[PDB]
Amino acid sequence: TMEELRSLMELRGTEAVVKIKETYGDTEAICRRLKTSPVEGLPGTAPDLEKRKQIFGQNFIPPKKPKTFLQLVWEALQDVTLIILEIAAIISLGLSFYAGWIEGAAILLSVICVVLVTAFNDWSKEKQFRGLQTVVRAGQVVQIPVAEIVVGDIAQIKYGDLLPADGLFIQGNDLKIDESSLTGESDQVRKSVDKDPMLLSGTHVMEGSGRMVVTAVGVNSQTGIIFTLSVLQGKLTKLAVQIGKAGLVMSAITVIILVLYFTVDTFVVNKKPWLTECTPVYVQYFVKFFIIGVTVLVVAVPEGLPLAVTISLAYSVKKMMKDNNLVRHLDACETMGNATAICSDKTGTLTTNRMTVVQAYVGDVHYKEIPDPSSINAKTLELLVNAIAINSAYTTKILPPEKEGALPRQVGNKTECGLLGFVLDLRQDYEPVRSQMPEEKLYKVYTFNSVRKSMSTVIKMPDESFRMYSKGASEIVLKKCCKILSGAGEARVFRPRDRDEMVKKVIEPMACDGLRTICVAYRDFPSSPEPDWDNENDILNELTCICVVGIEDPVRPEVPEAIRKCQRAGITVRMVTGDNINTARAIAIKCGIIHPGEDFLCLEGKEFNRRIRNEKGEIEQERIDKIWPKLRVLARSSPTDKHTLVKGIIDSTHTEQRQVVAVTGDGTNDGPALKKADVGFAMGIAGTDVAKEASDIILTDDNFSSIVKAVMWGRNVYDSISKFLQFQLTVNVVAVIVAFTGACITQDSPLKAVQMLWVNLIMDTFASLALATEPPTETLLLRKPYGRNKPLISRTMMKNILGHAVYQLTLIFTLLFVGEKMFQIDSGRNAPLHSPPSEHYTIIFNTFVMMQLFNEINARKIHGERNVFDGIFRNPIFCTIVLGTFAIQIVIVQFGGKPFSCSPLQLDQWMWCIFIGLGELVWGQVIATIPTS
Ligand SMILES: Nc1ncnc2c1ncn2[C@@H]1O[C@H](COP(=O)(O)OP(=O)(O)NP(=O)(O)O)[C@@H](O)[C@H]1O
Ligand SMILES: [Ca+2]
Ligand SMILES: [Mg+2]
Repeated sequence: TMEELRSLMELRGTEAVVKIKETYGDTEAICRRLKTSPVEGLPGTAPDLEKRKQIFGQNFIPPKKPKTFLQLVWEALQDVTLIILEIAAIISLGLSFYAGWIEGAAILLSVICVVLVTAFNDWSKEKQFRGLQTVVRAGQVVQIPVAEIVVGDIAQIKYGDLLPADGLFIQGNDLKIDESSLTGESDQVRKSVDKDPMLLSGTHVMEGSGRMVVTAVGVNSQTGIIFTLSVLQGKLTKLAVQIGKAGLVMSAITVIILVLYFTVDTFVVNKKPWLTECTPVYVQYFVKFFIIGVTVLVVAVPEGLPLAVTISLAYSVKKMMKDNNLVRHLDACETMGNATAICSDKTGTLTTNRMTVVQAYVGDVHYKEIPDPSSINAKTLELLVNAIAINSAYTTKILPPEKEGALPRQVGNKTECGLLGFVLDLRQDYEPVRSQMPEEKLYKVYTFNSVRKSMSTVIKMPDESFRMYSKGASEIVLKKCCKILSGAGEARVFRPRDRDEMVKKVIEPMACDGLRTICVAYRDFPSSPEPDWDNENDILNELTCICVVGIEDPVRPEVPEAIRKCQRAGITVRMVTGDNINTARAIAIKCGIIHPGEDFLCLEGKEFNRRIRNEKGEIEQERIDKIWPKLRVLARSSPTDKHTLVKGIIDSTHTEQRQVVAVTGDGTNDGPALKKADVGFAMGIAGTDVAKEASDIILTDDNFSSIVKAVMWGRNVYDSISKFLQFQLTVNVVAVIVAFTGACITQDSPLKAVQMLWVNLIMDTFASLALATEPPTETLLLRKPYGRNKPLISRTMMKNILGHAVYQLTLIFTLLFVGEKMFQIDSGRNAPLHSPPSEHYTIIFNTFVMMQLFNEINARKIHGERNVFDGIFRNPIFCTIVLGTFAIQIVIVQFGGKPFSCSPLQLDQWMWCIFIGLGELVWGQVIATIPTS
């Protein structure tokens, strides 16, 4: 019974419609089973619906968890670089047992630090995105959070509302719903009691409005049937595989050279006969060679790059959440860095959406300020307030602020609220006028819509008389009026010459001042000759204009600076609005989108469609290629005309560089365009669920300036990866060269296995955390957007890599060769197998570590910036990582002995190594001078 009725709604056809007429009557026939408050409202008692809904079931129930922590660690364990590292560790541990174990431990100490942290991110972010994600419940004032939905509710459906649950249609006007989410057909189904009262969860309402109780709301319906049953990343992966291949080749060459050298020396040259008892010692040498190659591989493989990308993305998202940006698609964090065009709507985003009356043309006299009630003649003020109050639709009201004496809140549409505010400013009150006729004697109402741009109201209160007010848009209604009420209640004939003269004199200044012109009129019908209200053309004419009002929405305080920043950073801003061309241009001038004197083009939607379409109804992109390069303002735009623009920009090949666009579209009809744009923002506070569902990033404060932040952070992400590539790529060069030289000369590979693994831990794992959490700077907004074919390794990065590599190689080789004479500390070269560690090689290892540590500090400036120490303390992880590494290096060198192949060093050598380390900063300052070109 609780789910039996669902079978009916499964029919989806005329069979379902005839089923209710067979035995189920209507909705009211079976609603008797429960209370359901048919024509009344729920009292709101706490234990109310326990009796009706004996078993309580909510669709709010989510899945338990997509993954657990153990599963997340297992998932993160499967990466190519990590597979190579694990194989190398297994081989090292296997060969050692035949302190040889410690080397393997080092590798594992990397792998864990790579997986766990990553898993933690995938455990936290996945939670937060789940955490982020007033209801359709209707009554007297009943508005409750969206997360319960129960059977028997009275849902009021408006245009653009997303249906939260299935139901049956009671009453309404022209409800058209898109059911492509469940049927796959994008045709607008028209819902009615007689033909198709079925409503489905997840469908989007396109047109009309109405009411709904319930068909069967729950997961047992078709909703639960399904439930129960990156360019940057690719380039980084390609770079990683290239580096891995190069490292493998170098390791193979080094191993071959060492093995061949030893074999030629021991057998061919010395003529030593091979003896079986020497077989054990021999293989020891071989093992000591083989592990070296493995270590080189572990050095060359860039295991820290995926970690750096993950950390940068996660940190950027978590800090963007502070800047009023909710990120639903992670990749959209990066793409917004390369945005080169921003298409935005006027109302809401650029304007505060609070409309107040500033200018009026009452009594045939223009007033730039709201006039005193004494100045306006009698019998005109009363007519004006009556007309405004009656046309205010009786739902809009100026509610008292009640919050520290703030501005009064506006509930309904902004134009009627502005007119009501004008009435209040005239020291008149509309409440008694509304109470006199609270829809009691309201004869006929012409509902406002975007086509007519007006609304008419018929009052039969006068004795056997009809009065129609019919406020308009000052361009449709104004030309229809045939008389004008001016002076002391004098009605004079309005002629077309007077029409054009008053237009030019009065209407144009408001439009050029950024205001929107609204006309108020009224007309009286004789006694009762005929109710010829069937035709609208012959009834909406012969009006008498009372006054003309200019309504303005103030521009946001911070959007001019944001637009200036956007235009400075190479991003062009275009505005799409439904206002007339004059007001749109005047507002865009104040916003700074279009400069006063330029060749920018602003045209209406009608001529847009006419010009971009060559003969016949087809639309050609070749025509669109001419309009979009210099189209700044679009006025009287249709809901679809934005989409036609966005596509025209994205699929354009005439421009040498490709275009990445961001559309700040909010609204139900903005669904297609929002999906076409590379990054689609949606307004948060006033955004319908339809627009927010298909959005990439959500702006909580619905402000344009926050979009600028979405630029900066995005670019920051790129830079972070770049600087990591500046550090790792030099170290794995120098070491790979040094060891290779140690293969050709001294046959020793100066840096042992454990020391090279310590360097690997320094440069791969810890460096990702160190250089992947850099806070962003505003200077990132001072460069042109980066192309999508730009090389990952810029020219300055390679210059720095080569200069620092040259310095490091020179110092290391000079030390390795002449340190016996320089430090008078004896020679460590050509040391025999199983020999005590020498101080000469410990000096080399310590100097190498110190130079890498200072290269980490001086490698934070990719763009040739001289002041390296700029903003170090703004990052609290970099300093602690560097200092901890320094302390660990000290304790390893001093206390660590045979296992790490390091001997205690006196203070003099330590100070000289630190001075050589400071030499790295000196050399960086020197190399900053040399021009790149
Ligand atoms: N309550 C109203 N009664 C009569 N005319 C109205 C009313 N509200 C607005 N208008 C006029 O009719 C038009 C309807 O368009 P509307 O979508 O309300 O605003 P817009 O500014 O044109 N477009 P947009 O910027 O997207 O909000 C307005 O531009 C006014 O000229
Ligand atoms: Ca490595
Ligand atoms: Mg519109």
